[PDB]
Amino acid sequence: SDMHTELASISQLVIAKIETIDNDILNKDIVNFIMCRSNLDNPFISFLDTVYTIIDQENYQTELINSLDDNEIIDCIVNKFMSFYKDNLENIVDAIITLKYIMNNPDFKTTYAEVLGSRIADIDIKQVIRENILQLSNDIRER
Amino acid sequence: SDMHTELASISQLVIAKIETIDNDILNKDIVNFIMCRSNLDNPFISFLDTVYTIIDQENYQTELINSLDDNEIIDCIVNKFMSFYKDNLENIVDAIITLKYIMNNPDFKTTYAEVLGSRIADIDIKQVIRENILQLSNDIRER
Repeated sequence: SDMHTELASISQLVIAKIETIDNDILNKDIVNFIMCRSNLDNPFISFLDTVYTIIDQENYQTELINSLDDNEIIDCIVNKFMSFYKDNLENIVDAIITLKYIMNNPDFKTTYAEVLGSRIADIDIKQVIRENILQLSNDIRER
Repeated sequence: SDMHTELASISQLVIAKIETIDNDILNKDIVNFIMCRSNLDNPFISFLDTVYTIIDQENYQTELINSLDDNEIIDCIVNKFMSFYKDNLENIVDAIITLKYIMNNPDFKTTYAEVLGSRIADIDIKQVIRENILQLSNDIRER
Protein backbone atom coordinates (compact mmCIF):
# COMPACT_ATOMS: atom_id res chain seq x y z
CA SER A 1 0.00 0.00 0.00
CA ASP A 2 2.64 2.48 1.18
CA MET A 3 5.20 0.15 -0.49
CA HIS A 4 4.78 2.24 -3.69
CA THR A 5 6.83 5.32 -2.55
CA GLU A 6 9.09 2.81 -0.74
CA LEU A 7 10.29 0.80 -3.68
CA ALA A 8 10.63 3.59 -6.21
CA SER A 9 12.64 5.61 -3.67
CA ILE A 10 15.12 2.83 -2.95
CA SER A 11 15.54 2.00 -6.64
CA GLN A 12 16.66 5.54 -7.10
CA LEU A 13 19.07 5.15 -4.27
CA VAL A 14 20.43 1.89 -5.73
CA ILE A 15 21.35 3.17 -9.23
CA ALA A 16 22.90 6.21 -7.51
CA LYS A 17 25.18 4.07 -5.42
CA ILE A 18 25.78 0.81 -7.33
CA GLU A 19 28.97 1.65 -9.30
CA THR A 20 30.78 2.88 -6.23
CA ILE A 21 30.24 -0.50 -4.44
CA ASP A 22 33.04 -3.10 -4.51
CA ASN A 23 31.71 -6.34 -6.15
CA ASP A 24 33.31 -8.67 -3.63
CA ILE A 25 31.52 -6.85 -0.88
CA LEU A 26 28.26 -6.74 -2.78
CA ASN A 27 28.45 -10.51 -3.18
CA LYS A 28 29.12 -10.89 0.58
CA ASP A 29 25.99 -8.78 1.40
CA ILE A 30 23.97 -10.88 -0.97
CA VAL A 31 25.06 -14.11 0.57
CA ASN A 32 24.22 -12.74 3.90
CA PHE A 33 20.82 -11.87 2.70
CA ILE A 34 20.24 -15.47 1.54
CA MET A 35 21.17 -16.47 4.99
CA CYS A 36 18.55 -14.05 6.45
CA ARG A 37 20.88 -11.27 7.42
CA SER A 38 19.92 -8.16 5.65
CA ASN A 39 22.40 -5.30 5.68
CA LEU A 40 19.99 -2.53 4.70
CA ASP A 41 22.85 -0.08 4.50
CA ASN A 42 23.44 -1.61 1.09
CA PRO A 43 20.60 -0.17 -1.00
CA PHE A 44 20.29 -3.19 -3.28
CA ILE A 45 19.92 -5.44 -0.30
CA SER A 46 17.37 -3.09 1.05
CA PHE A 47 15.76 -3.43 -2.37
CA LEU A 48 15.79 -7.21 -2.11
CA ASP A 49 14.48 -7.17 1.39
CA THR A 50 11.57 -4.99 0.52
CA VAL A 51 10.76 -7.26 -2.38
CA TYR A 52 11.01 -10.39 -0.30
CA THR A 53 8.59 -8.87 2.22
CA ILE A 54 6.07 -8.26 -0.51
CA ILE A 55 6.39 -11.82 -1.77
CA ASP A 56 6.12 -13.39 1.67
CA GLN A 57 2.49 -12.37 1.83
CA GLU A 58 2.19 -15.17 -0.77
CA ASN A 59 4.25 -17.40 1.55
CA TYR A 60 3.83 -20.30 -0.91
CA GLN A 61 7.52 -20.69 -1.54
CA THR A 62 8.18 -22.01 1.93
CA GLU A 63 5.58 -24.80 1.61
CA LEU A 64 6.80 -25.56 -1.87
CA ILE A 65 10.37 -26.03 -0.89
CA ASN A 66 9.52 -28.11 2.13
CA SER A 67 8.10 -30.64 -0.37
CA LEU A 68 11.17 -30.86 -2.64
CA ASP A 69 13.46 -33.87 -2.56
CA ASP A 70 17.13 -33.57 -3.43
CA ASN A 71 17.20 -33.84 -7.19
CA GLU A 72 14.49 -31.27 -7.38
CA ILE A 73 16.46 -28.90 -5.15
CA ILE A 74 19.60 -29.39 -7.14
CA ASP A 75 17.72 -28.76 -10.39
CA CYS A 76 16.22 -25.60 -8.78
CA ILE A 77 19.54 -24.42 -7.61
CA VAL A 78 21.40 -24.94 -10.85
CA ASN A 79 18.54 -23.54 -12.92
CA LYS A 80 18.22 -20.37 -10.87
CA PHE A 81 21.89 -19.74 -10.61
CA MET A 82 22.16 -19.33 -14.34
CA SER A 83 20.28 -16.02 -14.03
CA PHE A 84 23.41 -14.50 -12.64
CA TYR A 85 25.44 -15.05 -15.78
CA LYS A 86 22.62 -13.88 -17.96
CA ASP A 87 21.17 -10.33 -18.07
CA ASN A 88 17.61 -10.45 -16.85
CA LEU A 89 17.40 -8.73 -13.54
CA GLU A 90 13.95 -10.07 -12.63
CA ASN A 91 15.17 -13.63 -12.81
CA ILE A 92 18.28 -12.71 -10.85
CA VAL A 93 16.22 -11.19 -8.08
CA ASP A 94 13.78 -14.07 -8.17
CA ALA A 95 16.72 -16.43 -7.96
CA ILE A 96 18.21 -14.74 -4.94
CA ILE A 97 14.90 -14.81 -3.14
CA THR A 98 14.37 -18.39 -4.09
CA LEU A 99 17.75 -19.10 -2.52
CA LYS A 100 16.87 -17.46 0.75
CA TYR A 101 13.65 -19.47 0.91
CA ILE A 102 15.80 -22.57 0.52
CA MET A 103 18.22 -21.53 3.27
CA ASN A 104 15.16 -21.13 5.47
CA ASN A 105 14.94 -24.85 5.30
CA PRO A 106 17.16 -26.19 8.04
CA ASP A 107 18.05 -29.38 6.12
CA PHE A 108 18.86 -27.71 2.82
CA LYS A 109 20.59 -24.94 4.71
CA THR A 110 23.03 -27.39 6.28
CA THR A 111 23.84 -29.18 3.02
CA TYR A 112 24.02 -26.42 0.47
CA ALA A 113 24.94 -23.32 2.48
CA GLU A 114 28.65 -23.70 1.81
CA VAL A 115 28.47 -24.03 -1.93
CA LEU A 116 26.07 -21.14 -2.40
CA GLY A 117 28.70 -19.21 -0.51
CA SER A 118 31.43 -20.41 -2.81
CA ARG A 119 29.55 -19.92 -6.04
CA ILE A 120 28.07 -16.54 -5.38
CA ALA A 121 31.60 -15.36 -4.72
CA ASP A 122 32.13 -15.69 -8.51
CA ILE A 123 29.28 -13.69 -10.04
CA ASP A 124 29.22 -10.11 -11.21
CA ILE A 125 25.93 -8.39 -11.49
CA LYS A 126 26.55 -4.66 -11.13
CA GLN A 127 26.02 -3.98 -14.82
CA VAL A 128 22.71 -5.86 -14.82
CA ILE A 129 21.60 -3.99 -11.74
CA ARG A 130 22.31 -0.42 -12.86
CA GLU A 131 20.98 -1.13 -16.32
CA ASN A 132 17.64 -2.60 -15.15
CA ILE A 133 16.76 -1.53 -11.60
CA LEU A 134 14.33 1.32 -12.34
CA GLN A 135 12.46 -0.68 -14.91
CA LEU A 136 12.18 -3.54 -12.49
CA SER A 137 10.93 -1.30 -9.74
CA ASN A 138 7.87 -0.53 -11.94
CA ASP A 139 7.25 -4.08 -13.14
CA ILE A 140 6.74 -4.94 -9.51
CA ARG A 141 5.08 -1.79 -8.12
CA GLU A 142 2.45 -2.56 -10.71
CA ARG A 143 2.56 -6.36 -9.99
CA SER B 1 51.71 -37.56 -32.34
CA ASP B 2 49.55 -37.69 -35.48
CA MET B 3 46.89 -35.84 -33.41
CA HIS B 4 48.42 -32.55 -34.69
CA THR B 5 46.97 -32.69 -38.28
CA GLU B 6 43.87 -34.27 -36.68
CA LEU B 7 42.83 -31.47 -34.40
CA ALA B 8 43.67 -28.54 -36.63
CA SER B 9 41.73 -30.19 -39.48
CA ILE B 10 38.58 -30.72 -37.45
CA SER B 11 38.71 -27.20 -35.99
CA GLN B 12 38.57 -25.96 -39.52
CA LEU B 13 35.63 -28.16 -40.18
CA VAL B 14 33.85 -26.94 -37.03
CA ILE B 15 33.97 -23.16 -37.74
CA ALA B 16 32.88 -23.98 -41.31
CA LYS B 17 29.79 -25.78 -40.13
CA ILE B 18 28.82 -24.29 -36.73
CA GLU B 19 26.37 -21.53 -37.77
CA THR B 20 24.34 -23.85 -39.92
CA ILE B 21 23.69 -26.21 -36.93
CA ASP B 22 20.43 -25.87 -34.97
CA ASN B 23 21.26 -25.11 -31.28
CA ASP B 24 18.68 -27.50 -29.86
CA ILE B 25 20.27 -30.29 -31.81
CA LEU B 26 23.78 -29.23 -30.89
CA ASN B 27 22.78 -29.37 -27.22
CA LYS B 28 21.31 -32.87 -27.75
CA ASP B 29 24.62 -34.08 -29.32
CA ILE B 30 26.52 -32.61 -26.43
CA VAL B 31 24.41 -34.32 -23.86
CA ASN B 32 24.88 -37.50 -25.68
CA PHE B 33 28.56 -37.02 -25.60
CA ILE B 34 28.48 -36.60 -21.80
CA MET B 35 26.68 -39.85 -21.71
CA CYS B 36 29.45 -41.49 -23.81
CA ARG B 37 27.71 -41.45 -27.14
CA SER B 38 29.71 -39.50 -29.58
CA ASN B 39 28.02 -38.51 -32.81
CA LEU B 40 31.17 -37.72 -34.80
CA ASP B 41 29.06 -36.48 -37.67
CA ASN B 42 28.81 -33.30 -35.64
CA PRO B 43 32.27 -31.75 -36.04
CA PHE B 44 32.30 -30.09 -32.62
CA ILE B 45 31.52 -33.39 -30.99
CA SER B 46 34.25 -34.92 -33.02
CA PHE B 47 36.37 -32.07 -31.68
CA LEU B 48 35.39 -32.89 -28.11
CA ASP B 49 35.96 -36.55 -28.60
CA THR B 50 39.41 -36.08 -29.94
CA VAL B 51 40.22 -33.84 -27.02
CA TYR B 52 38.83 -36.25 -24.48
CA THR B 53 41.00 -39.01 -25.96
CA ILE B 54 44.07 -36.89 -25.51
CA ILE B 55 43.18 -36.15 -21.91
CA ASP B 56 42.38 -39.75 -21.03
CA GLN B 57 46.04 -40.61 -21.33
CA GLU B 58 46.18 -38.61 -18.06
CA ASN B 59 43.23 -40.69 -16.79
CA TYR B 60 43.43 -38.87 -13.44
CA GLN B 61 39.95 -37.45 -13.66
CA THR B 62 38.33 -40.82 -13.22
CA GLU B 63 40.20 -41.56 -9.97
CA LEU B 64 39.55 -38.05 -8.78
CA ILE B 65 35.85 -38.21 -9.23
CA ASN B 66 35.57 -41.63 -7.67
CA SER B 67 36.81 -39.95 -4.46
CA LEU B 68 34.29 -37.08 -4.40
CA ASP B 69 31.38 -37.08 -1.98
CA ASP B 70 28.14 -35.32 -2.82
CA ASN B 71 28.75 -31.74 -1.81
CA GLU B 72 31.97 -31.81 -3.71
CA ILE B 73 30.22 -33.12 -6.82
CA ILE B 74 27.51 -30.54 -6.57
CA ASP B 75 30.08 -27.77 -6.15
CA CYS B 76 31.94 -29.19 -9.21
CA ILE B 77 28.83 -29.34 -11.24
CA VAL B 78 27.58 -25.87 -10.45
CA ASN B 79 31.04 -24.35 -10.82
CA LYS B 80 31.69 -25.92 -14.20
CA PHE B 81 28.29 -25.20 -15.58
CA MET B 82 28.88 -21.50 -15.28
CA SER B 83 31.38 -21.73 -18.15
CA PHE B 84 28.50 -22.09 -20.50
CA TYR B 85 27.05 -18.68 -19.75
CA LYS B 86 30.44 -17.09 -19.87
CA ASP B 87 32.68 -16.78 -22.97
CA ASN B 88 35.80 -18.81 -22.40
CA LEU B 89 35.76 -21.77 -24.68
CA GLU B 90 38.54 -23.67 -22.89
CA ASN B 91 36.57 -23.75 -19.68
CA ILE B 92 33.45 -24.75 -21.57
CA VAL B 93 35.22 -27.66 -23.18
CA ASP B 94 36.88 -28.60 -19.92
CA ALA B 95 33.48 -28.47 -18.28
CA ILE B 96 31.87 -30.75 -20.79
CA ILE B 97 34.65 -33.28 -20.43
CA THR B 98 34.49 -33.03 -16.71
CA LEU B 99 30.79 -33.84 -17.01
CA LYS B 100 31.37 -36.94 -19.06
CA TYR B 101 33.93 -38.17 -16.53
CA ILE B 102 31.23 -37.76 -13.90
CA MET B 103 28.63 -39.66 -15.93
CA ASN B 104 31.20 -42.43 -16.16
CA ASN B 105 30.56 -42.89 -12.51
CA PRO B 106 27.59 -45.19 -12.21
CA ASP B 107 26.37 -43.63 -8.93
CA PHE B 108 26.64 -40.02 -10.04
CA LYS B 109 25.28 -41.00 -13.42
CA THR B 110 22.07 -42.30 -11.86
CA THR B 111 21.52 -39.25 -9.65
CA TYR B 112 22.50 -36.34 -11.82
CA ALA B 113 21.96 -37.58 -15.38
CA GLU B 114 18.48 -36.12 -15.61
CA VAL B 115 19.31 -32.63 -14.51
CA LEU B 116 22.37 -32.31 -16.71
CA GLY B 117 19.95 -33.19 -19.47
CA SER B 118 17.53 -30.53 -18.39
CA ARG B 119 20.07 -27.80 -17.84
CA ILE B 120 22.15 -28.27 -20.93
CA ALA B 121 18.94 -27.88 -22.88
CA ASP B 122 19.10 -24.17 -21.91
CA ILE B 123 22.59 -23.08 -22.96
CA ASP B 124 23.73 -21.42 -26.15
CA ILE B 125 27.32 -21.67 -27.09
CA LYS B 126 27.54 -21.31 -30.87
CA GLN B 127 28.93 -17.78 -30.68
CA VAL B 128 31.64 -18.85 -28.21
CA ILE B 129 32.53 -21.79 -30.41
CA ARG B 130 32.92 -20.00 -33.75
CA GLU B 131 34.70 -17.10 -32.11
CA ASN B 132 37.30 -19.24 -30.28
CA ILE B 133 37.69 -22.70 -31.85
CA LEU B 134 40.83 -22.13 -33.96
CA GLN B 135 42.64 -20.40 -31.15
CA LEU B 136 41.75 -23.23 -28.84
CA SER B 137 42.92 -25.83 -31.29
CA ASN B 138 46.45 -24.32 -30.98
CA ASP B 139 46.43 -23.86 -27.22
CA ILE B 140 46.00 -27.59 -27.02
CA ARG B 141 48.06 -28.84 -29.99
CA GLU B 142 50.88 -27.09 -28.22
CA ARG B 143 49.73 -28.34 -24.74
